[PDB]
Amino acid sequence: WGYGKHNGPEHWHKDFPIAKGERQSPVDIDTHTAKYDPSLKPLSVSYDQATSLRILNNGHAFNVEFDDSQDKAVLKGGPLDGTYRLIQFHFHWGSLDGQGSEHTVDKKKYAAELHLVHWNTKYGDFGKAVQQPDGLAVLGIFLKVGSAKPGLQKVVDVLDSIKTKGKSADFTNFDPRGLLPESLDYWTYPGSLDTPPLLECVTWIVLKEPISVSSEQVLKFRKLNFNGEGEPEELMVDNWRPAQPLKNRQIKASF
Ligand SMILES: [Zn+2]
Repeated sequence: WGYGKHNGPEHWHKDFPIAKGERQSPVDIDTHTAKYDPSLKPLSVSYDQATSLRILNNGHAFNVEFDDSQDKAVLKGGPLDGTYRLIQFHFHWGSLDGQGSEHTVDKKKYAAELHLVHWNTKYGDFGKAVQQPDGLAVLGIFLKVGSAKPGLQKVVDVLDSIKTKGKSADFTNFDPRGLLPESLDYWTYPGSLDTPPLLECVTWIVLKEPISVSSEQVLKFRKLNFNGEGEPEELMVDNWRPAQPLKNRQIKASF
């Protein structure tokens, strides 16, 4: 599985049949259809005590891993029940500024999409969490091209070091609060993982407000490689999945 013509998202159903299930992600957010739910509590992002460990190139994206052995970086409130611990964050981008986000807003596509993954502490670990309908909570943030993102430069500067698949690099003292938009207004719906095994155990929380990144910021993302070191070079671009059928599900808004 990958994002090429032969192993791309239209092919995943053969090894991962849930690809055509009832609560697949991402989806298109119809803002005129989304229902304003007054019983939605504000989001609670506690990341002041976050501890990053490393960054790695897994062949489909790069991940910034966090120590989730304690309630250091948590998400609670909103539509969630209980505490969700930050395990890792990764992005999805395109070959051009015209595409890259997974979620779409009235069919509008952004340059990239940031996903913060959290698991419900009730289930003890991530592996058990992914077996429950309320197991994960993903915080999604849209990226648009404009001004540089002061807070994103640290990540940007380390990509040279993890250019190929399998590579990883120590990555401590990274503060995720630097990637957050000003407003925490959101849309939420029940969905799945965006990559196989595409388990249908996520509570998506898509922030209304995008963060802006500079052209040169995004450009460094485009220099990554899908391939392992010593194999033909295949640039890591368009590592995003096409929007899926809502199928009855309803999208709620906190505004
Ligand atoms: Zn993702």
